[PDB]
Amino acid sequence: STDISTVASPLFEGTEGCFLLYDASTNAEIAQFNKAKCATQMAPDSTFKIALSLMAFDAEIIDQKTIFKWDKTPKGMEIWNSNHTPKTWMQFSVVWVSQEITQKIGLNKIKNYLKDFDYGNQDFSGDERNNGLTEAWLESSLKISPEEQIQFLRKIINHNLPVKNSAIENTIENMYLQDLDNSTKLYGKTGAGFTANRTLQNGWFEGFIISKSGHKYVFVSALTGNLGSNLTSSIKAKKNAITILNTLNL
Amino acid sequence: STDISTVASPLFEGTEGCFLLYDASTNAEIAQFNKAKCATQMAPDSTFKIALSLMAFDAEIIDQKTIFKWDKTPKGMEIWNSNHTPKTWMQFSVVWVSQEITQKIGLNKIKNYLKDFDYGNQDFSGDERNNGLTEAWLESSLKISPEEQIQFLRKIINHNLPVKNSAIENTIENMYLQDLDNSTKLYGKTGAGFTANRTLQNGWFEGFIISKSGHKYVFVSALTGNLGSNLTSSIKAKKNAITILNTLNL
Repeated sequence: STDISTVASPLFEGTEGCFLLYDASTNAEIAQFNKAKCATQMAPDSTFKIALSLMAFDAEIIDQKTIFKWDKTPKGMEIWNSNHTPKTWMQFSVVWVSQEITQKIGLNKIKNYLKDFDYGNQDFSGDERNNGLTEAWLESSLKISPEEQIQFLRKIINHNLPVKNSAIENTIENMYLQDLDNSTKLYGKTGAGFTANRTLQNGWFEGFIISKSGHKYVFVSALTGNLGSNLTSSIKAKKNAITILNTLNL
Repeated sequence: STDISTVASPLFEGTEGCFLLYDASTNAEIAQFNKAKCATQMAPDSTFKIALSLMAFDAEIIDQKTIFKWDKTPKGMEIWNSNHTPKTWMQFSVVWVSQEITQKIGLNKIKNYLKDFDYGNQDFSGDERNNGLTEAWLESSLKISPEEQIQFLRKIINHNLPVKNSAIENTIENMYLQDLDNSTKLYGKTGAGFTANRTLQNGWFEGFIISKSGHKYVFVSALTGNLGSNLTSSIKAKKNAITILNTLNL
């Protein structure tokens, strides 16, 4: 695992950052930054939509033609106040869609999926408000580390999970974002939130990259730090990931 | 037409009652009782929710999935002290939901809908207290007669109103109550209140009936009288309507 601190350190200055890049098929570490932070678990926040998408498609509760209907009540973010699809649900981190999905699947089935995915601490208890089904993955009980997310991403693209193959590929397709400088394809998902009872912000940007040659890799960019009252932790994590990926020219 | 005094008289004894049944499509009068009372305008009270439902769905401020959140303060009736849906709003005559809707739509828009609906005296000025927006339809400024309500109901089911077709059908669906003795389907809404500055009670029960053959009709059962301090005018109007409709066997 080539240490890329020389390029990553300036990008993460002012925060506790981490970056990991692994080969999809062999699990060989290609590049890393601040392994200590990489082993620390924290709320997955919206990156949990990757797992929820797998569950929703596998359970056959949604398909690519599904249209989630807005209930006309303000959700807190204007882009959330409209109808969505499985694709835009991921793109805009539409929490209310996730909540409709968890309610349909049920707590028991979610717990079973968490074991299948070996998802971090697998704690979906939430906060005594019994709000697990609606917020367990949002700066709540559920926690997972960047290292653990890497392995989860590997199992997905390698099809080493007990779920429909189509559930996996439909989820990956819905994560497509853009092509990098050298044409490498980028598929990813952001996640962000404020640490409970503190001012700190946590941020994630993780996913897959497919080189023009066809070689596949998985990556995770994460950080925790004081970035003010505006949630920009995932914007920063994503920007840093793209900068690093283009520099590595993989 | 058809005078049904023989059956209606005892049912309305002790009050000034009225009953009207018209063919939806042709406007032919099928049955009637005490036309003098039928031509008298009075506050629509909760039957106004039929109009508000049309406005809310047409303006797209509510969806069948919408959940109205109780503000946690005592409302006067225990069934109102809970969260509601567009269906239970009608079912339990939840006034606070109507008030949230009128404030969202705004006075100017309400005035335009009143013209579109040719709704009685169209007076939404209320009481001084500048409370028209939240109380005009409750034994206040707004008045409409049973004959006028019949024509409004006809325009609804015949889709002769300048509003979305879905707004009309969603409203009718939310008015469904039960099937009558011969399988005819009953859709309706109650309304009741005390006459301002008097001891009298006004009551309404109106809506649509769809025979098993598919033939549609509109009806209105209304009354005004001294029934004590317990508001039972709409309970009586509804009971009388169902008794009459079953006897007519339509």
